[PDB]
Amino acid sequence: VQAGSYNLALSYSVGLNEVEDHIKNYRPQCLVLTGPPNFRPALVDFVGTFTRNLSLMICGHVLIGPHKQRMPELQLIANGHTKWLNKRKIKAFYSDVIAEDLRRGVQILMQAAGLGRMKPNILVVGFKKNWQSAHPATVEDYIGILHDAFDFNYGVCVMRMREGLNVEQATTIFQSEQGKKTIDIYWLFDDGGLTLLIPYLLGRKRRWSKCKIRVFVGGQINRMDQERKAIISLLSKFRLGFHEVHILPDINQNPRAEHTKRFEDMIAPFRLNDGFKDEATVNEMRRDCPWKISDEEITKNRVKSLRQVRLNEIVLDYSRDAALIVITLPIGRKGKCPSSLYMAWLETLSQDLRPPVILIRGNQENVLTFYCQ
Amino acid sequence: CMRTFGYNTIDVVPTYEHYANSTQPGEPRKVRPTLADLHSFLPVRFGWVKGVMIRCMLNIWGVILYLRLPWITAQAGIVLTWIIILLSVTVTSITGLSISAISTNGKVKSGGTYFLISRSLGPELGGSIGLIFAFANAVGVAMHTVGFAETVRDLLQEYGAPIVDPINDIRIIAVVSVTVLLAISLAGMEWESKAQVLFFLVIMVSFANYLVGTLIPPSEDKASKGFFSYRADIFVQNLVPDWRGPDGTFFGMFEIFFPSATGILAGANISGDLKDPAIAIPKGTLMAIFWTTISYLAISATIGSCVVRDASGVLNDTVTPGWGACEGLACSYGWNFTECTQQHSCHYGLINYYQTMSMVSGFAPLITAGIFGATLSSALACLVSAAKVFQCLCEDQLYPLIGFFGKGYGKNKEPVRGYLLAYAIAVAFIIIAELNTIAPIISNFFLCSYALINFSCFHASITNSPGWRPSFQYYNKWAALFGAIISVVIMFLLTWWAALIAIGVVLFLLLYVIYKKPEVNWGSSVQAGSYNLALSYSVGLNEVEDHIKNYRPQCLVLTGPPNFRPALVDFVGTFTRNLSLMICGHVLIGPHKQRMPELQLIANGHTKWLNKRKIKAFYSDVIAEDLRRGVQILMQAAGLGRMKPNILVVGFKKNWQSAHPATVEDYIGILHDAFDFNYGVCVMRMREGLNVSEQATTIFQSEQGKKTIDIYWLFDDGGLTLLIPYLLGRKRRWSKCKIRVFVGGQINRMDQERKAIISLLSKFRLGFHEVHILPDINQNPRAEHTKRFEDMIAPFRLNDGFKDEATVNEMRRDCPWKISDEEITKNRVKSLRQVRLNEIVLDYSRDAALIVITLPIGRKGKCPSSLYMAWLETLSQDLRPPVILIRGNQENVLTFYC
Ligand SMILES: Nc1ncnc2c1ncn2[C@@H]1O[C@H](COP(=O)(O)OP(=O)(O)OP(=O)(O)O)[C@@H](O)[C@H]1O
Ligand SMILES: Nc1ncnc2c1ncn2[C@@H]1O[C@H](COP(=O)(O)OP(=O)(O)OP(=O)(O)O)[C@@H](O)[C@H]1O
Ligand SMILES: NS(=O)(=O)c1cc2c(cc1Cl)NCNS2(=O)=O
Repeated sequence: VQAGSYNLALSYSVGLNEVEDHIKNYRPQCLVLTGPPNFRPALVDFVGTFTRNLSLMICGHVLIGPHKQRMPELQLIANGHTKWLNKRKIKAFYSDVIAEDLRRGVQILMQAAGLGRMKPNILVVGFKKNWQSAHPATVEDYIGILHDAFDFNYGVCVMRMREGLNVEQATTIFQSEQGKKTIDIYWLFDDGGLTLLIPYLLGRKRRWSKCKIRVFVGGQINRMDQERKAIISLLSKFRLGFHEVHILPDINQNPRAEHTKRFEDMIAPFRLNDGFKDEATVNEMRRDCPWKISDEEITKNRVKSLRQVRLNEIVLDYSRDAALIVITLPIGRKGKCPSSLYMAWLETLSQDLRPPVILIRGNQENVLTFYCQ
Repeated sequence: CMRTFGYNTIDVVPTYEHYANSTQPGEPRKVRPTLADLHSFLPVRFGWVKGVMIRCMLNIWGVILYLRLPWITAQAGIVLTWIIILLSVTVTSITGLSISAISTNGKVKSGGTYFLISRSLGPELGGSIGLIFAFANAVGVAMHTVGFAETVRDLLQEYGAPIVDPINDIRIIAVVSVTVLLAISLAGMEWESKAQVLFFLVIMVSFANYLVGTLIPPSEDKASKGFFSYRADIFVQNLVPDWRGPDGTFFGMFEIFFPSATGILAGANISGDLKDPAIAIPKGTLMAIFWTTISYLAISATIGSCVVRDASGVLNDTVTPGWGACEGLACSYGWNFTECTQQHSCHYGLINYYQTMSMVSGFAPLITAGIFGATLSSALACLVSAAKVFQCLCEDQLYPLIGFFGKGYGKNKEPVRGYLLAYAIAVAFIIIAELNTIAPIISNFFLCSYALINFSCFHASITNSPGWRPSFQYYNKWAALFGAIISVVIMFLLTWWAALIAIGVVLFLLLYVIYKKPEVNWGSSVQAGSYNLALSYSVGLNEVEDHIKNYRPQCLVLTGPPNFRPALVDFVGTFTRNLSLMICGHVLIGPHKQRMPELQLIANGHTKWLNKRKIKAFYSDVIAEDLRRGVQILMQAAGLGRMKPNILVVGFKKNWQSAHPATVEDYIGILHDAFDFNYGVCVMRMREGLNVSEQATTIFQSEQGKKTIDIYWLFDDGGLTLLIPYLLGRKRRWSKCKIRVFVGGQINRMDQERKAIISLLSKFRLGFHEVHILPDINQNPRAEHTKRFEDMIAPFRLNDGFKDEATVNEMRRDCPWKISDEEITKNRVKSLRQVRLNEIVLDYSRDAALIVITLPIGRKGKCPSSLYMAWLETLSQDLRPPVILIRGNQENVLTFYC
């Protein structure tokens, strides 16, 4: 039995080497950063909901610290984790690596995990709920994980839940049918279509097939009808079957004074308080702490920070009771956006909700097409 | 303030232009910034009514409507006739639902049915179906024009104006009509549409004429022929069947009717001339099917409710009192057909007269015009469909010569060459003038096309790729499968030999296309299905519980660029193919760490090179500062679930003497890391080296002849040292090689004299033809070779005889490769064993195809890396044949065996 299963698996995996890649056949192959899969069952459940027998799903665990690999204990624990995953009826592969820190292990997994064409192209990581009351080095490493994911051409998906992800198996929200609630999609920027593909595949399961999908797109106050018509036409060309389209004409409006003050206080303990010197003469103080923010950087990114804090209000007043909130994840340029600022943006976009909030971002490459080549 | 969202950022908002590959009406096609830009530092068109509904409706309507349907309803009755019509309609409607679903997924271009099938199912089946469809349409035009010519000949003969003879008149009339049709079609699609609309109007007028005639009271002529206007008695009597003649069977009527009304793809074959095909094809096709079905049912019922089955046709057969004995209902209206019924010799009535529908109608010439219009419309539709489908097929370039056709022309790329080819084929088949033995073949070709359409829909639905998002959601994959299966069953039930011919042609064309390996990548359910199968079986393997009963040698071959060292890949693939996983690992030193599109292109090129050598392996490339780190990454993460490597295959670095010692340090470190990861190590050495920098040849690609494979088993590693040569010896290139095992089985393991070696060899079922014992290992080697070894190791000596163990590492802090005097004196006997074993190997295995030796192991810290490399060098040196130094994982590989 095992021999025959291995033979079939190997034959088909090798045969897949001959098949060429096409946009019509694009599949989201997810590398889920779960650690021990029983610690964060919400991530596993959510990813397996839309990945089940549709695309590759890998649960990545990084064993921090130095060790001479091998040993029978590593295999025993890997077998235990695989058994736990199988008991939950989750079609996923468990993969663990040994590295000095989380960033190195994630890099190893993103570089080597997979088999031929069956290799991940999306990174799914949980939100760092405790990023403020923690050593800034950890925050820098987390943002560096995101940066490495982008550097490898991966699509990034950040999952946030109100109570966090770290906890007979545990039961999560994604094991129960959502019902008539709505999946709210905020397609603010063109990333290729990942922001839409993930919710579309999610709604193709029986647990989310009853949810009404709402798409929110930015626009102009004097061209709302035209923008709505154009976006509806685009969605119909994609044949995604999304119900409602809303246009937000006030994303550039200045946010309330209380919320901007809250955002300012959030990054207060990361202010390097040195933004009156040349960038050349400001990296000396960052040599040991490459996470502080310089007043020049804050002055340049003020508009983007305000846009983040205002998008939070827009989401709060629209998606208060949705079953899922999908927001396009903003991109911060390397070297011009300190890890603290990126973390603050991610915290500000998703807050004060009851969030199954997903921040998605494709690699700027089309994953949808209205063509049959 | 209140300006356009996105005016103050590099990121762009979603717009249609970012996804279109067409020509931008305004300026050029805008392109969204690449991820590195944001990241990183520093022509007439037709509507659905005139384009699809009219065309499909005219295609479905044929001559059976006027000349056969009344006969079928007379023979089988109204109920059985409705059953036949409904069965045909279920088949056709399932096919239409499938085509509608397949036709709403992206934007469809010119190519009609062939385009949809090929783009949804792959070039393999698509090309064969396209060729068959084009040929079938080119012959259907001839069949329809022959029907029209036969009708014209019958009319002329009835009028007494024949030209030459019944057979030749058909030839002349058909040739002239087909020429006129060709002229009409070459004038453009506007004139073709005008002609289609004219024929539709003529058919509608014919229907109105028949309906009006069926209501007026019956005249003496009509009455004496069975027509009596709607009567409850006639309707009731005409419900049960009344079979007659050699064809009076249900299957006979079904075979007459079904192939006559199935042409539902007429509208979808001009998809390149529609405005919004995704909106017009489904609606038009389904409406056409519904309306044609309604017309068939209504005609059947009305004709069966008005005409009796038998009628003499003579006006003298009126019923009067005194003479004759009336029989049947016909004698209740004052008509006596008793004599005809008794002798069964009357030529009038629903069952005996073939033109009863024309007699009933108020003007027979209108019925004749309706027949003319139906036949000509079918011929024109077939001509246009064949031309368009063939032009698309030739555009795709799946065949070696048909490429000539397909040259579009002014404005609309009209395939004039395709029109000429179709007209030539139609004329050639008309010249025969006899097609009763060819018509079943064409019908079965159309049925094959229907089955392929249905299977395309079903396969796309079952695969469920994320790109399969049809906007028409009123289909069922199970219904599509039933439609395909029933289409094949009907094809075999009608003209089974014709069905065999059609299936054989389809298979031959598919085999040709598959062998030709077309260079088209459209994205099909077949590729998505291949991915589905791979994922499903990998997950199934993962589900199976871990157990030792399925050991396989899963090799991670460090080849760098695969074309650089093809000997390594060839050797590993020899014993890995069809048995276990093989991964070709390539490490890129690289400045920093990134993966741009160029890296993906290079990886695709390497994979293509690997697949062009018929080698079953995965190419994996990683970025690392040095080779050792890349190998660590590969050994840590490479693989998927249970299909992960457990053997490391690396080449011998013959340049270690002349190179920075840090490089040899890192090489030995790679070996030690593989050992520490519970990997099996396998070092390959050749006198010419592995780096050879179409396909380069390699000694492993050739026959080995009678040369012998020599194994020097010096340590019990679990069986890999013997597993590899055994697996190698099962191939057709190593079969003639005689395997010799020089069993120094267990040096420091209490080896048995003769019993244990033979027992283990038998348990390995290796067919070891010879077993030799070489106990002359501890013997001191010749002084010359000892001096050679001393010379090779001299440069790495640290000269630390008087220095202690505690202080030796001090000067080693920056040069850990250097040897220590105490280390030299400790690894002296074990170092001379290497030279002695080299002596033995050199004297025994000098004409062997392959040499396998146990890989020495160097203990970390107390065995300097340079000394380990020296041992490896001395062990395998001066040997012409390839040398493989192996050391198993200490895990029982005997479980691999049956
Ligand atoms: N050892 C690990 N292997 C793989 N992914 C990890 C590992 N540790 C953390 N992660 C990922 O990083 C994310 C953030 O983890 P982090 O610990 O920084 O925040 P947290 O989960 O709020 O804290 P805690 O783990 O103490 O609950 C998690 O969602 C998880 O997906
Ligand atoms: N970039 C690489 N990726 C993977 N393996 C490598 C790479 N470079 C070298 N190797 C492996 O290390 C071995 C020694 O290579 P090295 O360049 O150190 O010596 P060499 O004599 O140049 O080897 P070769 O004769 O194969 O070129 C090779 O047999 C090869 O298998
Ligand atoms: N012209 S067509 O390709 O649409 C077509 C014609 C006929 C069919 C089927 C099709 Cl798809 N079957 C019945 N004989 S037909 O009218 O020539």
